[PDB]
Amino acid sequence: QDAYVADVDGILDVLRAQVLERKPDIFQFISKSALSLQKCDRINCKVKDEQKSRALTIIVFGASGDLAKKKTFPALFDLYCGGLLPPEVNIIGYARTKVDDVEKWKHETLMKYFSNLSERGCHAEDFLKHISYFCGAYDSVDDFKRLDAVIREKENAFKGPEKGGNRLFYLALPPSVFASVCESIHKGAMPQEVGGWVRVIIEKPFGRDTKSSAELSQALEPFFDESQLYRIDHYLGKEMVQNIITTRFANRIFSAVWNASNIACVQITFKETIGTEGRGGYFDSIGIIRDVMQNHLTQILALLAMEKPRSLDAECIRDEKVSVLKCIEPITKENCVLGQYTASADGSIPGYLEDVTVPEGSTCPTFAVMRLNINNDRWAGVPFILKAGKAVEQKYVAIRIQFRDEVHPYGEATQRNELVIRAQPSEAMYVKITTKVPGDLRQTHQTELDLTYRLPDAYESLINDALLGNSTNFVRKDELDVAWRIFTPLLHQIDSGEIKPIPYQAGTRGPKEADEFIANNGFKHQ
Amino acid sequence: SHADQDAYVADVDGILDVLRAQVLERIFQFISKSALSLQKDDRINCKVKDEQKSRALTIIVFGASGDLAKKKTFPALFDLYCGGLLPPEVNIIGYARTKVDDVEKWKHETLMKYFSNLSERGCHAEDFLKHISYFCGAYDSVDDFKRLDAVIREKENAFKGPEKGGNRLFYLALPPSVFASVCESIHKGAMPQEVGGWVRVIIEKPFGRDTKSSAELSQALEPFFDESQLYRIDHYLGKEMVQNIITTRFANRIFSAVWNASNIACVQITFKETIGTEGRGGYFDSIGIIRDVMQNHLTQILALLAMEKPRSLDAECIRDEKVSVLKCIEPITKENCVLGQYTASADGSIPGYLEDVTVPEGSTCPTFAVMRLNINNDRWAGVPFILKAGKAVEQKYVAIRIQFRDEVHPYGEATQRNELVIRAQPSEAMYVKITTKVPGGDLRQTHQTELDLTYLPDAYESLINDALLGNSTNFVRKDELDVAWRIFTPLLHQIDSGEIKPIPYQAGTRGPKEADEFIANNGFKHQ
Amino acid sequence: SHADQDAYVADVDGILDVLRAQVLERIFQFISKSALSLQKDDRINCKVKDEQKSRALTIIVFGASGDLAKKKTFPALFDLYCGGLLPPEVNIIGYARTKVDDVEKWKHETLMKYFSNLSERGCHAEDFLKHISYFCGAYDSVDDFKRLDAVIREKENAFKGPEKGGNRLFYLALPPSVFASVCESIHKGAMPQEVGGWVRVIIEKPFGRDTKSSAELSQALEPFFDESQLYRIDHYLGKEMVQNIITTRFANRIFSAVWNASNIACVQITFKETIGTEGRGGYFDSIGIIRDVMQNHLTQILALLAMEKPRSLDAECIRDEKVSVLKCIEPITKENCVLGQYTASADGSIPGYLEDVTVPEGSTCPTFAVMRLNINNDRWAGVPFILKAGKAVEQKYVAIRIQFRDEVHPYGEATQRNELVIRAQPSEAMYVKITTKVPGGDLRQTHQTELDLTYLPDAYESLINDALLGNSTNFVRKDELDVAWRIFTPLLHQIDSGEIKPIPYQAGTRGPKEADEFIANNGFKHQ
Repeated sequence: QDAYVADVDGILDVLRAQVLERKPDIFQFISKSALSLQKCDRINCKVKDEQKSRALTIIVFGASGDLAKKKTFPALFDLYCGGLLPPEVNIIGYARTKVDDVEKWKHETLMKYFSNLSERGCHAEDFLKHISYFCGAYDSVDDFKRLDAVIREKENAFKGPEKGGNRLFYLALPPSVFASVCESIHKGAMPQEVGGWVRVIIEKPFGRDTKSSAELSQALEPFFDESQLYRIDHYLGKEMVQNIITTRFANRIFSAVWNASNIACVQITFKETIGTEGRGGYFDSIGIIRDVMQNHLTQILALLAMEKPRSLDAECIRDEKVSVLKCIEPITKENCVLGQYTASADGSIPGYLEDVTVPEGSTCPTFAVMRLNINNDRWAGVPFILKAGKAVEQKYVAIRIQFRDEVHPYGEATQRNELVIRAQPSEAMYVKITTKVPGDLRQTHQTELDLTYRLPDAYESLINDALLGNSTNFVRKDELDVAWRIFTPLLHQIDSGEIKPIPYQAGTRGPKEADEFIANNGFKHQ
Repeated sequence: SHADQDAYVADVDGILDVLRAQVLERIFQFISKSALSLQKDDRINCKVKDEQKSRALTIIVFGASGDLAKKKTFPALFDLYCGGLLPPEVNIIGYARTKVDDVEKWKHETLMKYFSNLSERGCHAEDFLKHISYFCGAYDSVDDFKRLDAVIREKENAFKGPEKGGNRLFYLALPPSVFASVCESIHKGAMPQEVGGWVRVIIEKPFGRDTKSSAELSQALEPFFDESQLYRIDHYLGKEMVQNIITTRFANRIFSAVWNASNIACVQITFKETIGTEGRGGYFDSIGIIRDVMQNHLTQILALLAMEKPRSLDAECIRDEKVSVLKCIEPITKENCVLGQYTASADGSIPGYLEDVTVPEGSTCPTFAVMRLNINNDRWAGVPFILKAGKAVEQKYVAIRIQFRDEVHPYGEATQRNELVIRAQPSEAMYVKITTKVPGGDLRQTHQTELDLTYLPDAYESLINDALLGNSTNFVRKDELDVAWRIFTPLLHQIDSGEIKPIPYQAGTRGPKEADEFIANNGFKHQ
Repeated sequence: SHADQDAYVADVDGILDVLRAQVLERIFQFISKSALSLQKDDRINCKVKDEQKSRALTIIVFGASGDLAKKKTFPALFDLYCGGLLPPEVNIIGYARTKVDDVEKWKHETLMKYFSNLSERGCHAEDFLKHISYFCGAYDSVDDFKRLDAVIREKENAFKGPEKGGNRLFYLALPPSVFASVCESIHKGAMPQEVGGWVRVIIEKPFGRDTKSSAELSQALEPFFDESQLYRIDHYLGKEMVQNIITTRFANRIFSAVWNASNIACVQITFKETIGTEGRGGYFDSIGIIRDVMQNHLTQILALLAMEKPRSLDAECIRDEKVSVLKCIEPITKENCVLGQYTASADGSIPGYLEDVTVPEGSTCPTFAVMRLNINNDRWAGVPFILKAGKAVEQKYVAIRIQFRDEVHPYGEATQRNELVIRAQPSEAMYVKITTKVPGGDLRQTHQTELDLTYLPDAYESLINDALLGNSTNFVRKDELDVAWRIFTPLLHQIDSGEIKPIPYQAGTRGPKEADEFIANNGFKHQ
């Protein structure tokens, strides 16, 4: 083995490069990079006794679609491998296209997208056995009755104590067919009277403005109520929400500074390096604000800014999400800077307008910075900045709370404290403070305190949440309405051409004007 | 309301800053005019400073043959040398009454025995002695100090550097009874040359034993040396702890905003030793635990911890703040004080306090004290402050512990009181206890976690260093000292008048069970 | 401080060495455990290698009838043969589209005309042709490459040596537009046999003309060949100069310690030719002097000269270092660039650049460029780096010149700036200029002396050799190439957008007077 002399040398070569980049004050850095450089098992079932007590069926509508096959089904697979699905779980992919060989479909359409991880891949065949294919319409009651019978079949065979069955319907569909699917389920394939709940996950967009969103909510409410309805936002992780709620509400120190008299500004940032990737045509209808800001970032804001919930029960948290959103003034055009990406320097990302499926003269924003004003006692005069961008300089999602400076007495020997909650590209939560350096008090150091102590990922966390019936991280009907009332005037102004996106090059941070806007609305760089 | 007090201070400071920004471009009457108008809208690496190596320096250790000087002061100067913080042309003169013949054998047999043997310093011992002279004199003869003056000028004019004259630190490693005469002596004829040089005088505890005694000494010294020159030293107050107290709080909005009645449930400052007093009733019995470390050591720590915000980090600004907060403290009452005196350890290895030839039989002198102070101001009213000191207890510990109020809602028993600890002994440590989420998934599944806020000459050494650098922060000012004595003297009288009595406790225990009951009855909740 | 950076690297490297010394006696987790614990303390003489003559080798020169291949590549392989650095069983196949009948007349009339006539090689010409075959094919038909594959295996299985299979160097002497298809073709069915053999592919400039164009090619080739296999060749970078740059510095404390901001006043890399472009506006006018030799040739020289210390002489370690330093370079600005275009010589023998049928009338294309780069890192911040390239100038020269800061004190005008020169053209030379005493007797009587640090296939030939030996050092890696393009592309855009303009200079002069003013205004002092 003269290839043992080699591989360890490469290991060392990597450690070397890590330390010379970071430049620690070195033994301990090597120690904690060696362990980050490492970082046929039976599935132990981690499911509650209520979950194993009744049959479960999960029906994914749109099963051969890109969302369902690249995201939903792999997610369910991960949950299965993690023991978070009951042992006798039934999953049915429902789609409109006839399939000769369902077993081929399973291998070719689903297994292809399963995590090729060693400790996952060897469960794939066992997982496929829990999956059926079902071919039907999304609007024909008789097809749902035929579905109902296929399910009752599996339910009534359940090797377990309670009768009937729980049914989770995942609508991996365009919003245009939701009303008809829901009506079809109502009439055709609700759970057996003998026992079981019905839950329905629906995907964005939830309309594109107050009116359209309300119309869609009125179209669904006669069939499913807010205990049954689960408007999923894929990006909102369990781990970041615990960061937002526990760190603050369980602690006097953080509770006491979480307000107007101690906070200079709050910024919620969503950054990706990817562009639209050929699908510009679809995005051109939606734009960055509707895509992630009115939904994802606003739910983050809500959770960050809410008053204290009467309890940690899901609907109490949702009540407070609603109340704080109700205090937010509609965003004005003057508090909004738009961007539209041009080609990256290496051309790996063609310009947004180079996409043939984007119509000539498109003014669609791929980037947006804006300021929200929360008019209540806790937040009055505190700038909340939402920032979202495609084809910018890195992949990143974080909350940055910047606290007011203590001018006296440290002056320039201190700077504003920050609390950062990051979810991407990895989870971190930390406070920047100034501390002494180990004669003069004026000699100080900015330091970062880590507050953060294979778990499921954000999307998997939400599906698990829906299976356990925890509504916390899902936008409720009333919450949604209020969110649309924050953004809709701005969207009208943008659709009437009153704001124009500034071109930025893909791979850069975005328009210089967006950074100046942040610095003009209460943020200091230091 | 708590937020408005801090806001009022921050407004005033902001107004003064814009006056400052104007009145630094071309007089009292410009303040008033701008006021109306604002309304309308190995080898010693030398680390020493330039000024330090720019003029000559003589350190005179008076009483140089006494225990304090040879076992503490000179070894401490030795460490500053090794750590490269003495100027390279440093002159050091031990002054004392005994006449000596072989100066070099004195440096070796009286001084060197007590230097640091550690191998990182062993090398430097002989180097450091080249800087030391001996001088034989009394502490009252004007003659001797004129003789000293000539010897100093000899060494000063020999300095090979730009500025003339010489700076002089007079260190009185002496009994306080002689401070007044030595100081008058230095005034009459051993002050620095007219051409240039500061003078500074380090004096040693005790600084009296009550309000009256302490003020006599202050009146005695103040004709000769002012508060920019006098340095009343406390061996135990270290730089590292002082910075932890001031910086961590005042540089940071997060801590500053919670440093008050509205957020803090209770505060304890603790000084604990396993050692007793054996064979030192000679000093201790007259002094007691309260005068030994509580009136002087714990109270300066308190002052630094409780003070309002100083406008800058200038030393006298900080000291102004120490004085103002001390003035808000009610004189300690006998109703708020639990005393102890130690007896022999259960195991019978450590002898009791009274079991000592040098201790008056039947002595009532406390080796232990726990007390509650009330700070009557907007920031602190109602907040229990507990001072605790004890000899011959279970462990050697010195720490501040701040206990914050619970957020009962909505985590309940899934959370508990945040704390902040600043420890100096047995080692430096500063942390906050807070409650965090655990990954893997109910909101009420929580952990306690201690955040480490942490990012070298010892305490004593760094005080000598600050005095060389001309920094008064950690030294008790005349006014400050008076107020502290007024806080403690009435209780000390009630103690001498027998009105409260020490409870016995076996050496090696926590102390009197009543002390812990006292603490828990004064707002502290055990974690 | 400069000494501490180097010391930090040398410490880290020393720690990794003691880990290496341990972890070579019986796993990542042993690094962490050892980390905590370290803290607590005439005839062709065959010169070829054994591995080289141990398995079969086929060199396939694609585009074998093109000018590059017949006038350069094959004569270069011929010289390697004569110098005894081709394996003795070497198979060489020229591949091309024209069908040929008399293979032997092709070798003589298309190839041999251009071999070296020199009498030391004349003898070997016919010898070398026995190793050459012809193959007629296209660059996209999977068929032809399956046919080639069979022909190669024929020659490979016929090898009279120990190891089976055969190593294959594919040389694409082709226009870059066909690189992608030829590479896919080789992937689909002409890779080396499964049993054994490496594959390597030499590709020829241009490697795009900007960041975008270059990255397209990289993405195009990377599905089929990785960076251990691809060899982007630069005909002009010679072994002898590369070793002068790396060894002279990194093997020697004396040079290593002075290779930084604290010691170096300014650095110029110069590429100068007397020849012009006459009758080659066909390539040049689209390219310009900056893309021709500066983005590619001068910048690799810069990278090698400016890089931080690699942990070893392993090729990819050196390349890692080239990339890191290139990443520290600010994109060149139009404010830091002086351009020229040549006109007819004063004597009227050489015609101007625009005086050529193959050159767009009114062309603005630079034949000359001087520019300042800023390298923003601890080692180089503030140090002027000047790149200079020019066609039709006064002499044929290629050299690095490092100018060190004066020691003004105490020799004054009896000394001047030390320099280090590494010259490759018109001949190899490496020297330092320093100031020495003269014998016979004042200390200020001094001389300048040039110390000669000096102690064979040409540049191009030695690159083909390195590729046969599997050494990537002097070849631009994919990441490296991208960064270089990012340094030059924004300036190239400002040039194409007309924002700066070339100054005319008569062929045979130094170039534009403004260029020399520029240089002297960027830290260089004439000796």
